[PDB]
Amino acid sequence: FQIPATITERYKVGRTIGDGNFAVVKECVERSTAREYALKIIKKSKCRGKEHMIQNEVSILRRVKHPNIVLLIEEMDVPTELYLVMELVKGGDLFDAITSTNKYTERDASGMLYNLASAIKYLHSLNIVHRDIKPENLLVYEHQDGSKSLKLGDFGLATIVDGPLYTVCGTPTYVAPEIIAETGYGLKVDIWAAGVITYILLCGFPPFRGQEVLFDQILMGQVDFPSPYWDNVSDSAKELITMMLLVDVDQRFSAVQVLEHPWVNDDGLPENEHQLSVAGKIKKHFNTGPKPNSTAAGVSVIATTALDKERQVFRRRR
Repeated sequence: FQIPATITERYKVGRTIGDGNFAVVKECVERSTAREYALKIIKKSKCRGKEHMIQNEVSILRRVKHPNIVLLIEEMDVPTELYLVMELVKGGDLFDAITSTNKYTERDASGMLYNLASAIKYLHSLNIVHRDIKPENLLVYEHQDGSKSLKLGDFGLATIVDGPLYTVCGTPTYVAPEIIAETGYGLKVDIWAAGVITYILLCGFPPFRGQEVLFDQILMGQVDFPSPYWDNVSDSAKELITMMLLVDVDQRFSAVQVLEHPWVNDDGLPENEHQLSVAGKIKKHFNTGPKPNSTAAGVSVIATTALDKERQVFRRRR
């Protein structure tokens, strides 16, 4: 790679941190600020014929400015490659945000859902559906006071909604019913995914576990709060998740209605005295990504592109 002068003059590019089928990720420290970013290099020879899938992702990243999102800092376009300076979030993913968190309570989970719901609200205001909201795409941004804020990344499936979508995209665990049914879906699939995540935040395992049995569970949308894991969980929290996981799209909460819900709106409702023994269930059901502040932390989100995306949901044909 012959990095353009414009980049190397203001950024000191270092080692290759990550790699992909269509993208390479390198170290990238801004010289003036000494702030650490990620230099995403896309070989244009690989994206030919499918320019739109890359270009549509970038044009979205170009527009979205929100603290709870992995932002595109700068882009340098040359005939042979596309350069993208991306935010390098090193605090680990959502599962690490639970594990690393001692004295983990309902206030912590509610705080994370606020960051998530806020980001979704911002996207939906621009008529952008993410379609890939999952713990692996929620990186942790650690502040100087020790507090944490989530940042939604991987816009490889993101798209503008002009009407009902029908492409069966997404991870089976977090996919909404209307996607599975192929009856037409829109923005509120992000709410469903966020609802699945919220359920995991409070007990450490998905609401729908069941492959075909899983799809049937999602389609029916019957949320169970089994004992004793949900006994000491607030009813307001269980009420919220119920409204986020409604099969009826119109009844299902919007991003606003989630943020306006007491358990999210009022920062006094969430329990902060009694902890949530969730760490045990996370390891049992989910994988563990790169260690926080490791070399490969938050790199996977940047290493991937829209061309790396594939269908995963396959019902037994009716």
